[PDB]
Amino acid sequence: KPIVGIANGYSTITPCNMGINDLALRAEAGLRTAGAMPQLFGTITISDGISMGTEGMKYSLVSREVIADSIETVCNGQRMDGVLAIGGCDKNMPGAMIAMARLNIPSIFVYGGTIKPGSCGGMFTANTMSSAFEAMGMSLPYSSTMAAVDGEKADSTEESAKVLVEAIKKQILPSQILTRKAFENAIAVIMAVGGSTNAVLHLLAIANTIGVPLSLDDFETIRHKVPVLCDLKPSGKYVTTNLHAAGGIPQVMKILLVNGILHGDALTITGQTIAEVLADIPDQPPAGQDVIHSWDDPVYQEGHLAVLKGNLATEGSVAKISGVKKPVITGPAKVFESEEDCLEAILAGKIQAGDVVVVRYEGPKGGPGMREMLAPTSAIIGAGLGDSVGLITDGRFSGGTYGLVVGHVAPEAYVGGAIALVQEGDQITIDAGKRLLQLNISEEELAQRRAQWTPPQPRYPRGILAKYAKLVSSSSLGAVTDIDLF
Repeated sequence: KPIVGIANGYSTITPCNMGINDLALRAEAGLRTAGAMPQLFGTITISDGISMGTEGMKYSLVSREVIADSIETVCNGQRMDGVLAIGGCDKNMPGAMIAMARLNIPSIFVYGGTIKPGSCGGMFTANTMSSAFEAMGMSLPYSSTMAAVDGEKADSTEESAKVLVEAIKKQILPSQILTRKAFENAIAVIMAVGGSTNAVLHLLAIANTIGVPLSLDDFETIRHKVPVLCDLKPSGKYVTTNLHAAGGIPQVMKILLVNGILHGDALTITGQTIAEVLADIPDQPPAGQDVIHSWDDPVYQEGHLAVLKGNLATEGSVAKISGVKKPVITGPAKVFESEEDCLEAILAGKIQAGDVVVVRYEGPKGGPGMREMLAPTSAIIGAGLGDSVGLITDGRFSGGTYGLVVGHVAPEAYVGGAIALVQEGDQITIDAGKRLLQLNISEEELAQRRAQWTPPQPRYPRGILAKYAKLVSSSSLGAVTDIDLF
């Protein structure tokens, strides 16, 4: 008599999560007929209620940690034999996967599904992560690109429940599926579909949670070996429903397998390996569609998620180099200690062509919460400066500019990264061709500035933001909150 949890994602009623509840009954149905006793339970979410530009956004990554905590607390508390998480299209559903890695009890992830023709039609965070989850064998094939309102998604939910019951009887564990090879498989797929830069953070967090080595260097290494195969929004032309119709993630994965990238011997939740699961998929995408390009006529010849390093980011940083015409700039620094201070200066006309705008103390501890910042890139585009200024931050930017936009600068300013030592007027070089992010001062003036730097006082001495800032690690570790505590 297995006791199986159903972690029902998106349990914050709003007109946007009607469908997710329809799948929970299907999962509970499939669990009972497969011989399990389901225990349904809900987890929080804040996507579509969060106000972009204010501090609500600082709670977004925080809610990823709260979701992981809830599932781990319930599943351990209820001594469950397995758990099925239904993640809706919310930016913090990677929290369920972090919990599965922590629990290491048999698990399967059911994506709530995509919407048909905004943020859940293109390859933003949720769709990138759900596809990544399928690429790692934690979701059934085709399941990550099904539409939410479609019947095959309900059928896939029941089937996931059945497979999970088999996985409990066979003890197929997350630690056996979420291997280094599965993560390498997920990075390749994320490059091949033009996925979100947020997936870098979430994949690092899952790997550092389960105990397999993964670093930003591995993203950059795989980036050069894997072309962008899919022409997908936001950067590209099609939406997830077109990708699904053209063969979905299995077709993408099979192209990567036959062309030497994918690890075919990695295991999936059904007990079959990747190569076995893809055995009947054609080696090339169908004719008559250009959603999925062929290996020899890709959308781009290498991946789009570049890692820049240098004295300004000794641990690394992430820049999407997709629609960037000139991927180099050297300019004078304009520095801000918050998103607000930066937006204020842009609107006041204080940023000119040629500037390198630095938004610091927005990192995991500095924010706290490493919030996504949309206002700075949008305001830069409105000022007509998109193609003539660079943007760097220890936080995250959403939206592009047609210029160089760099996030995840690590070490962050709060812990004394060199980004905290930038002074107004310093020259900064952002050079994608050199994969270089550099502060153009002497090594010894940098050390003399470092000797005078003093740690700031926390913005929030108490509350959950304080608890988060106290525990959270660097973004180059995925901003996990449970490592190196003792």
